[PDB]
Amino acid sequence: PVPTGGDDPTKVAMLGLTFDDVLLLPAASDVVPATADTSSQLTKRIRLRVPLVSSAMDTVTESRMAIAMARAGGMGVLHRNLPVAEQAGQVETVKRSQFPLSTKDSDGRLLVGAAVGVGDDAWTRAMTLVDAGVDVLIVDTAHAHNRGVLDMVSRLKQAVGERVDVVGGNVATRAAAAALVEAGADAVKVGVGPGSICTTRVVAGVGAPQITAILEAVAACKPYGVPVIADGGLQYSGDIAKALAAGASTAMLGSLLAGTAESPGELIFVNGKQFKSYRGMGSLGAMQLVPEGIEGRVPFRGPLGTVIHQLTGGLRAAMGYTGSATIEQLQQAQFVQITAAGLKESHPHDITMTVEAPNYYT
Amino acid sequence: PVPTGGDDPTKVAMLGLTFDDVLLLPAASDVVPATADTSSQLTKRIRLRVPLVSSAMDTVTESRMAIAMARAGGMGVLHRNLPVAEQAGQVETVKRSQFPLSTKDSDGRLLVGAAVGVGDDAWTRAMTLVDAGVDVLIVDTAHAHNRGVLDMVSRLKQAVGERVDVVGGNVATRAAAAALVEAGADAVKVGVGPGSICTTRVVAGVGAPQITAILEAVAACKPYGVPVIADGGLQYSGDIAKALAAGASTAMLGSLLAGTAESPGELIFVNGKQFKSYRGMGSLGAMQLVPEGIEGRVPFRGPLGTVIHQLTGGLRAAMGYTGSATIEQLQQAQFVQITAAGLKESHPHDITMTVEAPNYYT
Amino acid sequence: PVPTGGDDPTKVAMLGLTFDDVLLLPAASDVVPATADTSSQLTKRIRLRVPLVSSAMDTVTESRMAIAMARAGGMGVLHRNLPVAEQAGQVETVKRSQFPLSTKDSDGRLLVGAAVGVGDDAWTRAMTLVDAGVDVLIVDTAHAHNRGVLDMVSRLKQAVGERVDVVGGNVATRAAAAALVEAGADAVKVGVGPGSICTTRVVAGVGAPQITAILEAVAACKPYGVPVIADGGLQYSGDIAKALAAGASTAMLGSLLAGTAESPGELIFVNGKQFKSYRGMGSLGAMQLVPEGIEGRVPFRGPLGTVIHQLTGGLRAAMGYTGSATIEQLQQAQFVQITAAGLKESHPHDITMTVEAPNYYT
Amino acid sequence: PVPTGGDDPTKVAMLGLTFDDVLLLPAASDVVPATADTSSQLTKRIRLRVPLVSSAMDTVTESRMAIAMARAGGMGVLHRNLPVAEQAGQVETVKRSQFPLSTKDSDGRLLVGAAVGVGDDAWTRAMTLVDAGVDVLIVDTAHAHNRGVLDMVSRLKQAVGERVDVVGGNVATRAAAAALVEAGADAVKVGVGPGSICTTRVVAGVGAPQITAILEAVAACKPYGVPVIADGGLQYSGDIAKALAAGASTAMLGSLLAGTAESPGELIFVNGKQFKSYRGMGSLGAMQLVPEGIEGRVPFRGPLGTVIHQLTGGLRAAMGYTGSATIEQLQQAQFVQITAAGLKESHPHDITMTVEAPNYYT
Ligand SMILES: NC(=O)c1ccc[n+]([C@@H]2O[C@H](COP(=O)([O-])OP(=O)(O)OC[C@H]3O[C@@H](n4cnc5c(N)ncnc54)[C@H](O)[C@@H]3O)[C@@H](O)[C@H]2O)c1
Ligand SMILES: NC(=O)c1ccc[n+]([C@@H]2O[C@H](COP(=O)([O-])OP(=O)(O)OC[C@H]3O[C@@H](n4cnc5c(N)ncnc54)[C@H](O)[C@@H]3O)[C@@H](O)[C@H]2O)c1
Ligand SMILES: NC(=O)c1ccc[n+]([C@@H]2O[C@H](COP(=O)([O-])OP(=O)(O)OC[C@H]3O[C@@H](n4cnc5c(N)ncnc54)[C@H](O)[C@@H]3O)[C@@H](O)[C@H]2O)c1
Ligand SMILES: NC(=O)c1ccc[n+]([C@@H]2O[C@H](COP(=O)([O-])OP(=O)(O)OC[C@H]3O[C@@H](n4cnc5c(N)ncnc54)[C@H](O)[C@@H]3O)[C@@H](O)[C@H]2O)c1
Ligand SMILES: *c1nc2c(ncn2[C@@H]2O[C@H](COP(=O)(O)O)[C@@H](O)[C@H]2O)c(=O)[nH]1
Ligand SMILES: *c1nc2c(ncn2[C@@H]2O[C@H](COP(=O)(O)O)[C@@H](O)[C@H]2O)c(=O)[nH]1
Ligand SMILES: *c1nc2c(ncn2[C@@H]2O[C@H](COP(=O)(O)O)[C@@H](O)[C@H]2O)c(=O)[nH]1
Ligand SMILES: *c1nc2c(ncn2[C@@H]2O[C@H](COP(=O)(O)O)[C@@H](O)[C@H]2O)c(=O)[nH]1
Ligand SMILES: [K+]
Ligand SMILES: [K+]
Ligand SMILES: [K+]
Ligand SMILES: [K+]
Repeated sequence: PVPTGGDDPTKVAMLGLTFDDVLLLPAASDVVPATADTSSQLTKRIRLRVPLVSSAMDTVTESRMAIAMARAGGMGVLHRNLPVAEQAGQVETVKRSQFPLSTKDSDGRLLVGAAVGVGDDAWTRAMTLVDAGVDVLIVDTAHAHNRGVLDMVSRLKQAVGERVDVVGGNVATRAAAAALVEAGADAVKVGVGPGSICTTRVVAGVGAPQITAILEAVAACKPYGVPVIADGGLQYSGDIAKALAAGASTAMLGSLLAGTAESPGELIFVNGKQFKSYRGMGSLGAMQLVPEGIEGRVPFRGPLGTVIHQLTGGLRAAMGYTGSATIEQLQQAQFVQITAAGLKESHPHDITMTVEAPNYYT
Repeated sequence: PVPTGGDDPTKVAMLGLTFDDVLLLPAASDVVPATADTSSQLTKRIRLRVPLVSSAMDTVTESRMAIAMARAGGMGVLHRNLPVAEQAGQVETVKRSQFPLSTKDSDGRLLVGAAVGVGDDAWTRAMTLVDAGVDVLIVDTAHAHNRGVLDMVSRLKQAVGERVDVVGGNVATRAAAAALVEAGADAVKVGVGPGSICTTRVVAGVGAPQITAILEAVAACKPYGVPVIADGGLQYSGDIAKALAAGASTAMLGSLLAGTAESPGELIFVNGKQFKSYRGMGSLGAMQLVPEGIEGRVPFRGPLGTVIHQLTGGLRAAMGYTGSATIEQLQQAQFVQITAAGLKESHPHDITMTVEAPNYYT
Repeated sequence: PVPTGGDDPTKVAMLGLTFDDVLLLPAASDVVPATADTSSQLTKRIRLRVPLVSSAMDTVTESRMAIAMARAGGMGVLHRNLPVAEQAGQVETVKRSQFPLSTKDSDGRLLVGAAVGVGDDAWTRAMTLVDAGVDVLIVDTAHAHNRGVLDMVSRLKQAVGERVDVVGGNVATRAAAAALVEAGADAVKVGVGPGSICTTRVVAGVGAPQITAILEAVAACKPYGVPVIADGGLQYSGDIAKALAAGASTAMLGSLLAGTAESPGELIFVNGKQFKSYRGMGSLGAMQLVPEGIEGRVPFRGPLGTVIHQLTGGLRAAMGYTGSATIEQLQQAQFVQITAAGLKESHPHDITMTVEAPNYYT
Repeated sequence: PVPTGGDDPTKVAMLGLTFDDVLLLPAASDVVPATADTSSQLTKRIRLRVPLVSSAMDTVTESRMAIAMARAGGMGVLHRNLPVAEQAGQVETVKRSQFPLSTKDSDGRLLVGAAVGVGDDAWTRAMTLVDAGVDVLIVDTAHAHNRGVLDMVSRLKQAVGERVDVVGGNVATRAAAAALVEAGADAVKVGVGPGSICTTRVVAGVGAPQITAILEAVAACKPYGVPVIADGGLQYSGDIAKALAAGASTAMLGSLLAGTAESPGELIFVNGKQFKSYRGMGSLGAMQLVPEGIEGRVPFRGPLGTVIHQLTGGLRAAMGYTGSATIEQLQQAQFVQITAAGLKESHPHDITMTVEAPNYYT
């Protein structure tokens, strides 16, 4: 019999690795961290100076956050939890608005992104957003291997292909990424359940660990040149370095940017400290059922520029350790799989911390 | 030599997996969660609309709980901690009893099951229960591979085989499932020690992880058309989805229904909060000795209908993710094996929950 | 290269399993738990009705504990931290002494054993103890593969081999067990580091997991018919069942008996709860340097007979589950390896225990 | 495909083991712990009586620590966070200064070492240190596979290779160790991330577990007779024994020596208990940016001699257990891999320690 039970060797397909299961192996390096080139292709036509994209969530990205992310070298994606006219107004506000790395189009204006669903109402929203000058559309769905999501992606590529870039929803397998690539998507977003606010892997018991999912999606997408975006489950800059090394071209950040000042919402004072609200788009409050997210609060951090600077410094240090001149070389790095004891050895241990580092906290 | 010690390669037969060791892999889907069919076979001749069955415990299932569970779309199994006359009276009360999914017999009365032991006194109890008009008998023992349990199953199926269905006791291996099938069981119940109130794996050191046990039992029960019931260890709707995807046709629930309003027992107030008593049938109090269970308390949950609806919504979401229109299709889904890091990535992390979700609580 | 580093495949010899890594598999059973025979061989000539032995520690075994253990069906081993005259007096007190299971010699006197070290002083102590009528001598060391221990075992076997039995020191490998058998020992004690009070694996970094060590030692001792004693690391009756199923013949208990009324020492009262002292023989206090043990307290348990009955009931339940009429049949049961999630499923989970079980506590 | 994902079997190159994943197997022994010889090679020409070195940290080693370590039988390495003239003054102070094991040169003067960076200013500091009477230069970096570090090592060996010994920076792979040996290093230091105060594996996500790294580096250094120094991650004397058995010849200590009276800094009182500062060299304060270390405090220990004696006693116990007369014989001991349960069993468990032992802390 099969060692794990039954007579079917393909019942348990594979062992899945996540960010905490692997470490990057140092290699022969001739690269100073300051000279590392952290530019990467977000889509087949858009290249960012910093490969970080803000999450399309109602407590993460709005006009201010989108403008700040575009100025810092990345991009912001406005959420679709607003009326269509309001979303178009936010797109116009971003496009209408020191920062040498800022992302700009052929007209010299900042780049913005918008998220739409699936359906005729979503089609009207997408048409309104495209008419307002949006550059990239995201078909933001929880299960992108559904036939409706693929049909919507094909429709958008057929209609507004010459003017915008269409990014498919979340996938976690090789077959889903291949289907999205065949459907005509310009970029594939990866991750089902690893988000810090998600309960999908608990409520439905469905998902896949992020590192293995990224590897599978890259094996499905790289021959066609389609970029891969790692979405959800990133907590440190080492996580971003690992996600890029596993094959992803861009990383989408949630809770790391929710505690910044540019994020929408009011500051909450609790017990002499500061926080702000963070919740999933599938949470009960956001969808007003069977929710697949939770509501919570993250500690307050400050300006987005400092956070992006620290994350980029960590990524530059990783590139220096691996000897990667560009991201295209960082994607050829190798991993070492570690156990739980190795995981606790990686973090600071046997020490009582008396002052916090800019890039680390418990 | 064997890597784990000794010269016998069969001393450590296999590596067992449980619910938290696996995740369900998304597949190509054309299924909407609202339009998925959750009906499944409880026995070879009885089909439920919601594949959930209440545990035969004195703190979980009685007349009220059996009626509520039959109305909700599943079934209840009355415990055998009562005198035979009282259990027969409970059966008659259930049979003497808005609800589109209610499970009914040919005459229009609600279905109900009843648990029996092993022996001549249990034989008299079984005859009384059959006379009172029960639909399915459960030979409720902790070890179904014993000779007495098989003899009792054969005797019951020869006596009242044409009238009621007989479900075999708890098994954890393929050989025991095959023995139950050969003895003439209409359904096989799986699980030895995974219950939240069990100490059998600690007191006796005997057991088997639930996912591996379900796979092993299904490998022997499926060829003969005998359904498999997964019993014990389920704490989320994702666990139910994983159990069904492993081959089981129905799931039997304990502590998940012990805190509802329909379960027997008075409310308990601790620090201003509500709880209800929950204890194993092998506990010292319940068996009144070497006990194999403990006595405890679980938080109050409210009406059973809300709990059943939340669990069924989670199962429907899992069916949508896997592209399974029917439970028979869900039983063909695949798994991915995860580590402890993947397990803590599955749950919400790096967040302080500010408001509790209807289907998730830490 | 080897996947764990280096070019030598024998550098990391094996993967070691302990009690928490394995579970007993149920088998076809015709055994009532009350009809199982728990008798087992302590040495090649001594048979115990209950296969449990007390540890030769100054906080566990003295004359009272030895008498109680012999009255319950097992045996006690007197510690050697006393002067030779006092130890001989304790042996005489035990021999000079309602209990149908009492283990007696031909003359109807309770059996007892004593511990000796290595050296000429140990030779004088051993001869004095043999004069006082001791029944079995334990060469109580921490490393039985040392030349001195084997030489001493050979000397004792040549001198007083017919009168008494000689038990070898603690081993952890197949080669050490083979050397002890060749030296002429009548029983082999297994375990290096798993003691609840030991720090040998942390201070010296030397040890082996108990299940793997037992399997390896049985691979060498069984062909010659030399019994195996599992010593250290046992916390539950399921652990005793696992140790006996792995191949061992008897289990030597430490902390499980230190909290009884018969153990030497006085009660300790702290915050309305009762404790008593427990310490290793390598501790700084016991050896009065680089200690290899610690000093602590364990909760009070009451009379030893109740504890012995609970452990025997757990063992009988395990034998009933595995279909083992005798311990010799229990030594052929199969294991299943479990993960950490399986381990947390094995214990009572997701519950708030209200009343204490006689054989379980968190 | 690869069971972890993708089509490249070399993406996840290997599985790394740390100190907590292995144990030393006992073997046939004719060695008394008090008669073992712990002398080991520091470099190709320097042999220490106690194979322990102090870290080049501004909170660990200064003149006093170097003198105490040289007297105790090891050696000290002065940190380079000081002005060049000040560090040369510390070197002269150490050279200008019961202890039968003290390490001395051919002129009866205490040995000492100093750390240098990479660059022309580092060249000036190195030349000043050589002219000031240093015995060994440690090219102290974080990534020694960089071209600059190899060039600096080659330049130092070409200039003052006949007067001083050059030890390369930290490596974690076989290729890096081979490159350092080819560059002309007298010794190779191993470890990237294991430090108790490091955050490199979190900020950059780059590193390797220590046991696998030591094995890989020894696989490249042993054929050429170049010693390997294990730096970082050692918390117990068992860790030192494991590192020596993996192939390392010496172990550099950080936090283990940062709480002694001879370490630089001042005593700190918190709730009646004594602590003192310990911070990483890449921490924010130490480099005064993206720090790769943290600042904290460790409990006060006392005189260095007692700590060194306890560590050497643990090492001698390990040598006695493995039957290793010399460190060269300890470097051939075998390992056994353990699980998380094995690690829990190795430490004291199910006990409430009431008095702290000299060599173990809870
Ligand atoms: N599912 C489990 O793992 C588990 C474990 C312990 C108790 N329980 C529950 O406790 C209640 C009583 O269980 P029970 O089986 O002890 O009832 P019981 O004492 O009435 O036993 C009935 C029959 O089961 C068999 N049996 C049970 N345990 C055995 C063992 N250890 N060895 C050999 N044969 C054995 C015997 O043939 C016995 O006559 C039931 O409600 C049961 O579901 C369940
Ligand atoms: N990434 C995740 O795993 C995840 C999980 C839950 C929610 N979310 C977020 O919540 C928001 C709403 O997501 P949504 O998908 O629930 O909204 P939605 O109702 O707009 O779903 C969009 C489409 O996704 C597909 N889909 C979604 N869930 C499915 C399921 N269970 N089975 C089959 N097809 C399914 C369907 O084709 C549907 O039309 C988005 O912002 C999304 O990113 C994400
Ligand atoms: N069972 C264990 O793992 C363990 C561990 C430490 C101590 N202890 C207990 O502590 C007491 C003293 O133990 P002890 O045996 O160390 O004391 P001891 O001084 O009586 O040692 C007796 C003999 O054991 C051998 N020995 C012990 N440790 C050795 C080592 N590290 N290397 C080589 N040979 C070694 C030597 O031959 C020595 O003569 C005993 O009661 C013993 O049971 C037990
Ligand atoms: N061993 C470790 O893992 C580690 C990590 C961080 C810091 N540290 C300690 O902090 C201090 C300063 O460390 P440092 O090496 O950054 O000092 P540094 O800034 O003086 O660097 C010296 C040389 O190391 C190399 N180097 C260091 N980090 C590199 C990277 N990320 N990518 C490429 N090359 C790199 C370069 O050749 C550089 O010129 C030292 O005392 C060092 O031991 C050690
Ligand atoms: C699950 N996932 C959800 C939900 N809303 C958004 N998301 C996903 O999480 C990502 C961010 O996760 P972090 O780990 O916090 O960075 C988002 O980009 C989105 O893909 C939800 O309700 N449940
Ligand atoms: C162990 N298992 C026991 C006992 N009484 C009942 N059971 C089993 O547990 C199931 C419920 O488990 P939950 O995890 O709480 O859902 C029951 O259906 C029954 O099979 C006992 O004393 N010990
Ligand atoms: C380590 N082991 C020690 C010491 N003294 C005795 N022992 C061993 O432990 C066994 C008891 O272990 P428990 O887990 O408490 O059952 C004893 O029988 C003996 O073999 C010591 O100082 N260090
Ligand atoms: C990471 N590692 C660092 C830093 N400064 C020094 N080190 C390394 O850590 C070792 C200390 O190890 P312990 O575990 O504390 O014994 C040092 O010897 C050095 O090699 C730093 O900022 N980050
Ligand atoms: K670390
Ligand atoms: K359990
Ligand atoms: K999650
Ligand atoms: K221990």
